Amino acid sequence: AGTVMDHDKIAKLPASGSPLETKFQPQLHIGNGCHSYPAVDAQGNWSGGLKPTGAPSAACKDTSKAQTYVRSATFQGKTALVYAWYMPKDEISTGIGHRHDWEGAVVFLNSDTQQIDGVAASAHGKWRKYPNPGGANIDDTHVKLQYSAEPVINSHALDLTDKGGDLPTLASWEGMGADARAAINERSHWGDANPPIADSLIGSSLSGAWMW
Ligand code: NA
Ligand SMILES: [Zn+2]
Repeated sequence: AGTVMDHDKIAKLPASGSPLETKFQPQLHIGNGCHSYPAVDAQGNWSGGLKPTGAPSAACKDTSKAQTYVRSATFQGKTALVYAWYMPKDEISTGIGHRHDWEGAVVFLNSDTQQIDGVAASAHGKWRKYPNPGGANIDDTHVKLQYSAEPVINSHALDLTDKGGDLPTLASWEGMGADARAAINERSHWGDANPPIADSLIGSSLSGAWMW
């Protein structure tokens, strides 16, 4: 059965995003803190995360571990692509912060044109809403997001950016398999972090990210 595993030993999920999910994956620029890590493996092991002491990016800056998740939904007339990233800790300063970090972004597409009608990005419990993003905030089909510490909200958060970002290996909800979905769905694996694609949170990510 799946067990906890060291954050730097858990194997990533292979790429399983659909062509549409891959097309619209936001770029993610790490302004500060951790790079993204695998929260789970194909066998349903889950990351033990990191204690939020030491430097905010210590032990979580290995780019070979990068992962993104996506769960698709069709929602009130739009295709909604709910992306998520896991960082092993969410630390503002040594001892201030949390083990685990789950971030999310919802890309809403027009039913017909598959044009981006809007993107929303997680800001610890709230969704920032970007109707009709463009210009310096999009590169072709990839909206550009920055991850950074936001001490006023006691957490890291996502915002739209003009800086180029990474596109880590993209595992879809549907492609990752049952054991990995179970391991993300188990909310008690994640302390104070909340995976916005888990079964218990997908509905509120959708209604929360809605901007029409
Ligand atoms: Na580009
Ligand atoms: Zn905490």
